[PDB]
Amino acid sequence: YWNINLEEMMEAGVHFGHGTRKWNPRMSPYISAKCKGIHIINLTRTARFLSEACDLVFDASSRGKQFLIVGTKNKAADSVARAAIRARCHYVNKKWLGGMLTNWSTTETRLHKFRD
RNA sequence: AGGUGGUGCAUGGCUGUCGUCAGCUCGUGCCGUAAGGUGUUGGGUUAAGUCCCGCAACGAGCGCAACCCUCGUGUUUAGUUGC
Repeated sequence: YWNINLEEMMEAGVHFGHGTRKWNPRMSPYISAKCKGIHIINLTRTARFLSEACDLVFDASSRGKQFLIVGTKNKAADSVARAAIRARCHYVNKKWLGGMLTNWSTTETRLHKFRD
C-alpha cells in the first residue's frame, strides 16, 4: 500500500532522483533537497510540467501530426524500440550518425538503397 | 613571296618533374560574427582518404583499384608455307 492510487503512486516509487554533483545550476527551481549525495527531484512541480506536456501532444495527435522518439543510450535503447512500433512513429536506436533529424533527405536515400 | 631572324617571362600544341606519390574537391546538414572548419581528423590496417571501427557527420565525384594488352594452366573450334 501507498498514499493514493493515481499517477503520483508510481512516480513516488523508484522513478525519481538521479544526478550526483554533476548537476547544472540552471535547473534550480526543479529540485527539493540533496539527500545522501543524490539530488531528489520535486514531484509537486513534475506533475504540473507533465500536464502541459500531455496537453500539447494530445492537441497534436487529434490533428494527425507525426512524432519522433530518439534514444541512443544503452540503458534506454530497448524501451525506445518497443514504444514507437505501438505508436507508429519515427525512432533511432543503434549508433547515432551525425545528421538524422535535419538531413532526412540524405538519410532516406540510404533507406531506399536498403529496399533496392 | 620569302625568314632554321628576336621574344616560349606574349602564346597554342606537347614534355620533364615531385609521382604513381595519393591525394585533390563537392552537395546537403551542422560549428564559428567571420575568414574557414567539419566530411579528407582519430585507433588499426594496406602499394593506395584500400578497408574496418570510432566520430555531426551523412553521401558523392576525380585519383587508387578494376575494365584494355602480353606472360603462366587447361579446355573448344580450325589446320597451310605448322606438326
